[PDB]
Amino acid sequence: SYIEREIKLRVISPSLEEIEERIRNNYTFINEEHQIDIYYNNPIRDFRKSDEALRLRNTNGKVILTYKGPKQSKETKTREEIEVEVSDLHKMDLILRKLGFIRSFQVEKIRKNYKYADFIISLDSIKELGEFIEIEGINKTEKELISFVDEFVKKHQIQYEKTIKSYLELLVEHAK
Amino acid sequence: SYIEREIKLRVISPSLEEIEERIRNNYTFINEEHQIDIYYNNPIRDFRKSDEALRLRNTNGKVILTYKGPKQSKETKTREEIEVEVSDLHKMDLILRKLGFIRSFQVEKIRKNYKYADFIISLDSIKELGEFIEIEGINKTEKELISFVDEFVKKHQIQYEKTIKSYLELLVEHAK
Ligand SMILES: Nc1ncnc2c1ncn2[C@@H]1O[C@H](COP(=O)(O)OP(=O)(O)OP(=O)(O)O)[C@@H](O)[C@H]1O
Ligand SMILES: Nc1ncnc2c1ncn2[C@@H]1O[C@H](COP(=O)(O)OP(=O)(O)OP(=O)(O)O)[C@@H](O)[C@H]1O
Ligand SMILES: [Ca+2]
Ligand SMILES: [Ca+2]
Ligand SMILES: [Ca+2]
Ligand SMILES: [Ca+2]
Repeated sequence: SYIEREIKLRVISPSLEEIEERIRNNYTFINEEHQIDIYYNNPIRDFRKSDEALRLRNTNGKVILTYKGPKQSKETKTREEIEVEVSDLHKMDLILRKLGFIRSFQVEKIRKNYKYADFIISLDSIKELGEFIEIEGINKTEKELISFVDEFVKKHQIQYEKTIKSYLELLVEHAK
Repeated sequence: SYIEREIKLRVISPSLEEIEERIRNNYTFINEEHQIDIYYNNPIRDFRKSDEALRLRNTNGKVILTYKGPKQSKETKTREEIEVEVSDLHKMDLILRKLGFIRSFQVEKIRKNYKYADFIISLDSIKELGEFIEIEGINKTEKELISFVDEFVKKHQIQYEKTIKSYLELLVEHAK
């Protein structure tokens, strides 16, 4: 069991490309991920009602199966997270479909990951949604994370809007 | 999707060690596997009633998740089989437990695998059950497999008893 604690910002201004130039100076680039996500649902235990999730992710060809627990926070996306890498995405999907899970929706993004003193800054560009930033802390308190995010946006003059809604949620509303 | 077609024999005589000496001459040894299996059940879809199975296997440290479909044969264990390798057994078990599956029973064995012209001969020693042999064919018909098994037992003077019951079943009955 690992506890995911992150803050998600919708970027109002400037673009991620401009933000990338402002942080390039003192933020060490890690890698870029092309992530295709398939979310599943248990027909008897709707994860939207229990606030859970089961996700099969393809990130640069690496296949990862992820369960996420209920949100334990209102100011950050605090959740239980358990992940394993699997050998074959198709056969993992088949097993899940054979076990009775149904594919709910798909999410796709390009994520650029930067690091800074136990903080993981992710520049997210979502297909048909827009540009977001996620900051995740390694063994950091909710106050430490909230405080750093405030410093990050001020230092780089970012106009933003916080949200604990997930990309999958944002994608649903945007459809209507 | 792959179709597992195998025949399972309970060895009456001689011991596997003696059989190993008789087949050593013209059967090429592959490897020896120490397999620890955890079987799961869906509380709403008892696999014993649907004739399915979900199994998390540790074979020489390699972790494999396996779904098996219903038996499509009465003279051989003909079943649908879908497998994927996962990175961590504990976390795969946790994910399954978090998704609602319950650990049904555990099975442990030492399996010696031999090969002979598209046939996989497995010498099985089961904890608290006994000695068995399984013969599995790669793209072989039910008649081809049945016929080869008859030749195998005759050539090596094996006293046996065929069965399509699974090790997990045999283990349950043996308890009473
Ligand atoms: N129908 C649904 N089934 C399951 N989970 C859902 C569903 N709708 C929304 N969710 C939510 O999807 C969320 C995805 O979280 P998030 O938006 O952070 O994804 P992500 O940023 O791509 O993930 P990560 O940050 O781990 O890379 C979960 O946090 C979960 O509640
Ligand atoms: N409670 C149960 N839940 C799920 N499956 C069960 C259960 N009881 C019995 N089974 C059966 O367990 C069987 C195991 O098959 P088998 O005995 O060939 O195992 P194995 O020889 O160890 O497997 P493999 O041959 O793939 O290595 C399945 O074939 C399945 O029906
Ligand atoms: Ca995250
Ligand atoms: Ca996230
Ligand atoms: Ca087999
Ligand atoms: Ca078998």
